[PDB]
Amino acid sequence: EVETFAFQAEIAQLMSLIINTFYSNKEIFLRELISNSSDALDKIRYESLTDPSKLDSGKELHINLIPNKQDRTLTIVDTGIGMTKADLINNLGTIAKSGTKAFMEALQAGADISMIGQFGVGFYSAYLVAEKVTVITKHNDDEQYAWESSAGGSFTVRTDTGEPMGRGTKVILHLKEDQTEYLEERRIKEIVKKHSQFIGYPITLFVEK
Ligand SMILES: Cc1ccc(-c2ccn(CC(=O)O)n2)cc1
Repeated sequence: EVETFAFQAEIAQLMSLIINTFYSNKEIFLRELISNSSDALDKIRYESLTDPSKLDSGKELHINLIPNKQDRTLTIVDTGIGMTKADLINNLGTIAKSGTKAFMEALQAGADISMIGQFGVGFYSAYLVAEKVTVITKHNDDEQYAWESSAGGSFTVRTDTGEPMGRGTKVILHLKEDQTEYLEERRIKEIVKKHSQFIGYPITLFVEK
């Protein structure tokens, strides 16, 4: 049972700008997704300070980067707070309508796409490199869900029957054909060292057979 939703017009406009603007510095998508994971991990950590049972769904707070050249996917996994179904539908837990408004004003007033995270909509930078994004998520207060979008104005949400996650979020980037450098170990390591050196959770880059 799959539900299909229209993006709000402002979010569809954001996504088309990300996909269509000529902008070479695409590697910042990974910094933005790692930053979102860190924020989600901070949230569950804070809740656990007054209620240890919040970690019954998993005590480890970490970020995993999983490249898969056969599937042409890069997956970013975190064990943060996760998202409810309502969060997924409401722009993956963001205030994306107001954030987009500000971001697009900044772009006309000098800024560039790399600054997207300052507007709370850094998730959508995934579309710099991915033709399709799948988000699998599990929040303590809800069931496990899969969100997916290839842009084009719509997204889907369904209950996820796949491998149970415990708690957190998995962002699966189905990479564009010309963006496979982001599956190479040395390239990922370079990006993490350049942009994510001060993230306060372990970031493990998985290797492939
Ligand atoms: C990730 C990203 C990439 C591009 C933009 C952006 C902003 C304004 N434009 C179009 C223009 O050049 O006027 N494109 C925003 C975010």
